[PDB]
Amino acid sequence: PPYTVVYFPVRGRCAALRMLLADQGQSWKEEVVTVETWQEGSLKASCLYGQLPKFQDGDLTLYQSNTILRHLGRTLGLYGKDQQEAALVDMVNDGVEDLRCKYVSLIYTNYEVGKDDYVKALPGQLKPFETLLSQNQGGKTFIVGDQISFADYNLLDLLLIHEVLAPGCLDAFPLLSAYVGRLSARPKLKAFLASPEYVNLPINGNGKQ
Amino acid sequence: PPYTVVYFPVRGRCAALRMLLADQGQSWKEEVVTVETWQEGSLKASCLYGQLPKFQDGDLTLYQSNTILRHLGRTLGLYGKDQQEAALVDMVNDGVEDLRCKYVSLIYTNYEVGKDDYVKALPGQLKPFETLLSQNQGGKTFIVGDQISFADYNLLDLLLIHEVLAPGCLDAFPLLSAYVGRLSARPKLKAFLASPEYVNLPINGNGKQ
Ligand SMILES: N[C@@H](CCC(=O)N[C@@H](CSCCN(CCCl)c1ccc(CCCC(=O)O)cc1)C(=O)NCC(=O)O)C(=O)O
Ligand SMILES: N[C@@H](CCC(=O)N[C@@H](CSCCN(CCCl)c1ccc(CCCC(=O)O)cc1)C(=O)NCC(=O)O)C(=O)O
Ligand SMILES: [Ca+2]
Ligand SMILES: [Ca+2]
Ligand SMILES: [Cl-]
Ligand SMILES: [Cl-]
Repeated sequence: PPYTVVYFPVRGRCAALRMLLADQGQSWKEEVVTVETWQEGSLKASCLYGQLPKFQDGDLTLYQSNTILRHLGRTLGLYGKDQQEAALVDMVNDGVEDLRCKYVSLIYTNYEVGKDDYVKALPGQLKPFETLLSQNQGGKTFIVGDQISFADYNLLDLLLIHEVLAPGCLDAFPLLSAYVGRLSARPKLKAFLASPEYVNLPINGNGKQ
Repeated sequence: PPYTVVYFPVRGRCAALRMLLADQGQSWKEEVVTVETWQEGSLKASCLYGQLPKFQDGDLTLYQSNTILRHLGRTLGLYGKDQQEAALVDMVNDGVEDLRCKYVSLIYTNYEVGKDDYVKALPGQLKPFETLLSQNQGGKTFIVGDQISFADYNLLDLLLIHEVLAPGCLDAFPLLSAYVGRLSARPKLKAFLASPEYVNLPINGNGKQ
């Protein structure tokens, strides 16, 4: 497992998986796809769904951001202690994914006019993750069970990008707020989040956040 | 039965998990939610993400259609023979989910105006699945490896509904065509697709398909 991440110079759908790799002490290569390389058409045509990210783990080539996360989850032991927890881990991640889709649609298709409506709906969209925490060790460990899972990284990223979109959207949610604090303070992750590798990438591709 | 499906009276996002359960010889209870019951609001408020399907495996309550699929996939041994195969199964399922989201958006939000453009784009959206079949034992077995996985049931449902949307769409895709006929002829699944519990539900909820 030498790891490669093939993606545009943005945080987007590689942010969570980079946080996970960094926090887990994994080494990886960034293969940075410029607008020129994409436009030439060869790489795109070679991608299974015509999209990035693309990921290489030794001879295994993957596509789909959530597939990469589950693969890393499965192979690094970040997927709950048993089948019951693995199911709850999926349920969290599929929740994160649904909101990310709504986030991305707002960003890339309807930012100015749509933002009011999005932000009005946001407390209701965040509340389920507070609920999950309230029911797992009083919100003191992780989103599921007593160890970190790939869903924590993806939820973390969703929370961070939403604090940028709507400053203080976590204020009503003490468990969520504390959780962001705790996970962000994990020493290797902390270092990664403060690094120009992360800080100097835009969240999205169109200047909007 | 240990399993309960809680859903609207439609095939929709439950059609794949039902085929999976039937094909695997499992019993489950259908609990049907009517629009009136839904509009009352109390069931909706109790749902983690304000949506159906809801699934019960004993006291384990799940939301998210793909979470249900992955959970049954793990529990019933339909998730590849190893970690590399599990990753490829996720890759298929995430591709299936992406096209399902586009399909659902056509059906409920843009059917009249959008159908022609959608059908125009469809071969390009299906071809990745033909590609995967072509690279796995000549398309003669499953989507991944040599045993059925949860992603097969999902992919089958996606193919079935697209043959309803655009009859003959699989004429361009010999391996996908043979694949649909082959899985549909599996004796338990054949009986299930023939049965009233399947046939007497509409694909979607608004009269369009
Ligand atoms: N289900 C998939 C979704 C994958 C997905 O949506 N990928 C898209 C979205 S990726 C991020 C958006 N994007 C592509 C816009 Cl077409 C993009 C973002 C930033 C840059 C670079 C701009 C920054 C800079 O130049 O400084 C270029 C493209 C993609 O590949 N788009 C390109 C294409 O389809 O040809 C998954 O989860 O991986
Ligand atoms: N990420 C989730 C997505 C789940 C999802 O989109 N579910 C929706 C869509 S479910 C299918 C469409 N639908 C609900 C739209 Cl109101 C629906 C379909 C058929 C009927 C038939 C009613 C017949 C009767 O009442 O007798 C009614 C509603 C839902 O629960 N909507 C209700 C709501 O948000 O209030 C997953 O993958 O499971
Ligand atoms: Ca590089
Ligand atoms: Ca662990
Ligand atoms: Cl994105
Ligand atoms: Cl649906």
